[PDB]
Amino acid sequence: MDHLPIFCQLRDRDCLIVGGGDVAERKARLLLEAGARLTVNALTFIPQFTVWANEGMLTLVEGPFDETLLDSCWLAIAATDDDTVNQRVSDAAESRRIFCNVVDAPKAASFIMPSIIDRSPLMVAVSAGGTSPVLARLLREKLESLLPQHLGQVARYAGQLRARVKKQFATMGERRRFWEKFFVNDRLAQSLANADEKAVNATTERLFSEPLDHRGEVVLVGAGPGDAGLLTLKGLQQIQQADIVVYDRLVSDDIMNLVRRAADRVFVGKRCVPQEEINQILLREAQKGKRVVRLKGGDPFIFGRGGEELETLCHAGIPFSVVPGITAASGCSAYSGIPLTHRDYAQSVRLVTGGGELDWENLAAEKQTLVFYMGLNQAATIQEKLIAFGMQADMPVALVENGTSVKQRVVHGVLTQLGELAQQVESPALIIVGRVVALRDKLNWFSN
Amino acid sequence: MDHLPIFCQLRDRDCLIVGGGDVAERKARLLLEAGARLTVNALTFIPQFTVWANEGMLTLVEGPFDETLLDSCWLAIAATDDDTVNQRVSDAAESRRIFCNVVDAPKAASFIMPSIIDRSPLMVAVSAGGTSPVLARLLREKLESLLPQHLGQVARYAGQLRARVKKQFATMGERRRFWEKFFVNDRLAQSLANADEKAVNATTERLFSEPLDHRGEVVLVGAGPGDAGLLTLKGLQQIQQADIVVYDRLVSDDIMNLVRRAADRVFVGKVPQEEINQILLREAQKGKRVVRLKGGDPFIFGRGGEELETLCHAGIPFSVVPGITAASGCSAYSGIPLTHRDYAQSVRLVTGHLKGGELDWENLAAEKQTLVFYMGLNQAATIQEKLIAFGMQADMPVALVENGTSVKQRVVHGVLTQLGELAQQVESPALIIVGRVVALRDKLNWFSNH
Ligand SMILES: Nc1ncnc2c1ncn2[C@@H]1O[C@H](CSCC[C@H](N)C(=O)O)[C@@H](O)[C@H]1O
Ligand SMILES: Nc1ncnc2c1ncn2[C@@H]1O[C@H](CSCC[C@H](N)C(=O)O)[C@@H](O)[C@H]1O
Ligand SMILES: [Cl-]
Ligand SMILES: [Cl-]
Repeated sequence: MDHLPIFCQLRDRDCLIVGGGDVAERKARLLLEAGARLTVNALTFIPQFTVWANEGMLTLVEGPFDETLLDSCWLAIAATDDDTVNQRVSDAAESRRIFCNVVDAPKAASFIMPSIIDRSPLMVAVSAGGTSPVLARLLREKLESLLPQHLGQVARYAGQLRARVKKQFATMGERRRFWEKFFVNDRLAQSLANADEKAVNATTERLFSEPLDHRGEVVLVGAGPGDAGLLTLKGLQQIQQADIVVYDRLVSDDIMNLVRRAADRVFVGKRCVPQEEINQILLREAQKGKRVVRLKGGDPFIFGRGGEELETLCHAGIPFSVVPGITAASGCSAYSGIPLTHRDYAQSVRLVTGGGELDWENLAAEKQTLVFYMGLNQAATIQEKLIAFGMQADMPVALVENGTSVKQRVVHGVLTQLGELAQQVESPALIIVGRVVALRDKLNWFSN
Repeated sequence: MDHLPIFCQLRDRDCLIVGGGDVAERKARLLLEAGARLTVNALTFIPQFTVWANEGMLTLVEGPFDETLLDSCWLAIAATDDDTVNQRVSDAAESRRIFCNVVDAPKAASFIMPSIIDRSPLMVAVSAGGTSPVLARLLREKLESLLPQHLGQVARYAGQLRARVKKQFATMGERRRFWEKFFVNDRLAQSLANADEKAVNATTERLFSEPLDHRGEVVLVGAGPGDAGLLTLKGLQQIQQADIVVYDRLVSDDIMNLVRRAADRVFVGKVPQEEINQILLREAQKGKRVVRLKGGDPFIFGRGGEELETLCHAGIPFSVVPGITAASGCSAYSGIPLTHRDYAQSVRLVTGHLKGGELDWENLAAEKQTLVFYMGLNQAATIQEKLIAFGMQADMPVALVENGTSVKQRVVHGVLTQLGELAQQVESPALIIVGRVVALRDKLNWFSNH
């Protein structure tokens, strides 16, 4: 153990920063966030410091380092470019037994500032003693994605329920299992963050009244179009807490590798499976008291039949929520260099599927970006109908297969080639029609 | 934040523990492992303090509390079962500006001792400030299974290489690129764990020999519509690594809280477009990792294309991270699915703000679609008038979602003949949704009613 981590209470304690540039501004913001009573001593200050000074959030002392500014200080930070000044600061702090950090020389003085993940009152700190700040960042990154943004409010509320938990749950083991489902309960975290004090109370007594091993809910999670980096933080957090994950073929294998190892997996994709068995599967797993994640390709509410699955759950009294995902159109647009809107090119974007028939007159109108989902089989018809209803023959068209994935393929041309272009791709694929398609020559940054 | 975590260097620094029982023993063990010069002042001591005193590892002072023992100290710990004594210690420490922990009273005095995961020199500390020891324990145990034990040897080797990296690589960008490759080479980690110095040396020499991509870059990142949990994993990695983040009014404060503290932030709010272009260009040509952070999705009414065209003209590399557009976010969080079993064949994302141009109202009035108007609040009265005049039924359900996905989300709803009036009950940023799917809110709304 090279350093001892301690969590300091800085509120209304005098602290000194020496320096007044960008580096000192970052440290000053951190200490202000911690509630420090801050003096900043520098030869010159960048504008952010004078702003804070007139707002009375700190004190500025312009001029050379004055060691007597340390006389009632609890922490000192030397944040200048000048090794000689930093050494004067760290020597003066050391003689007064004030913990001191030199930003550009972590091993020079008496404390190191770690990477911080703030979920107050819950806090996580990572440091490798100045050996490995890039590693500390890589870990901080990971932890940021894993810790829900509102976990702190849950932690405060947990403190208030401690006495109730121990009187209800006689044993440490039973308590532990309660806390485990308490700290992952989604409606609790969201009710707390929304100040929905009635929803807090309803979730709170469902947690005390339901059987200890029951934690039944359903979360519809949008997996995005393929690239595992396009999952949301919340979607990752939910699949890390699932007892059961129900997924189909349009959820990428890369996404499924992020699923909690101990979660049961139920594949409902087509290896011809109707929708009602899926609705039933979700119903029964949740009634078992399990935490069910329904993982869907893209966004659950865009041609995903997500509403159909939730209506099944609504009458049965099963709590549910929805985590939106990147729909295929947004993902393919970004990864093929084809923005769905651009300047004057398109006043609107239409997301359309390939009883009833498409309004071909409507689809042919100018100033649109058309995006066809599940439309490959209708591709030759789309070419002839658009041409037959007045869309200009030179209108650019593109097809994007397996968008955002490492096997993405993008074919392109003009509308008179559309039916022939669709031959060269297979599902899952998008058809994009409109002037924005021509922008791919400049904006394609991904590799085909 | 409730506390500021700091990692203190205690070697040869005087510390004091008051108390001589099991609690004091556990804190003493930590301070001794950190190299502190430790005095323990207590009326009685459990036997482990004798063993340590006999080995010369600390000093015992048997007796009541001696305030003067704090005189040379950097830290103090009150670890008695006597709350009156503990408060005398914390008062004496306070007067001397000595950080002090009262073990049985986390909210009193001036520092808390966190739970520690040791991968020395790598260390992770976790605490809930006494509010929930169970949460800290559960987190501590999960982080423990997440951090491989090889990490300590990797970090130790990195520390040994730091002098060489500084001498061989002139710029900050080059050194960062070296470290990013160093810390994810699994073979190097295994070779360190096996004490295989030939393999360590071979991989190391190859790593120092690789060229580094000296170029700055611009990443367009979609922040999503507000809820910080809706940022993508890749988007988070971009803003946790960026040198500069250029952001707008429509990027929520909670998203900005995920931008790493070391990045410079540049607010381009109220700034015309080609002035933003100029900022991105200037910073990227200086070799920085630039993120342009935009509300929602960058390629849906974001002007994301114009920015990228300027960079392509200048030879600057760029990429795009899509985000959750306002339509998808407000859909999920208001309980209004954008499509549903032949309620809606089609979704139309439309701007309500054009460059003498006018929308194709015949087209927008078509049946069996969901209309979503972006920046249409000021035009809501005209939208109602035109949709009615081109045949949309007067009772078509409509909803307006203000600050969708945030804790301040407000939803108002009604029928098309109320759209102009409903719009005066909300302010920007708001989305207008028109379509039969709006009626599904009563059965699918899970978020709140504000
Ligand atoms: N990675 C991908 N690349 C191109 N198209 C995709 C795709 N993933 C899904 N799609 C499209 O979506 C259709 C299935 S409908 C499901 C759509 C999904 N809810 C979403 O939001 O994207 C496929 O036929 C295909 O047209
Ligand atoms: N959180 C939010 N709630 C409601 N509407 C929002 C919103 N965030 C953005 N918008 C809408 O988006 C408009 C700006 S245009 C920018 C849209 C963004 N690129 C996206 O993909 O969503 C605003 O006028 C408002 O209509
Ligand atoms: Cl480090
Ligand atoms: Cl705690």
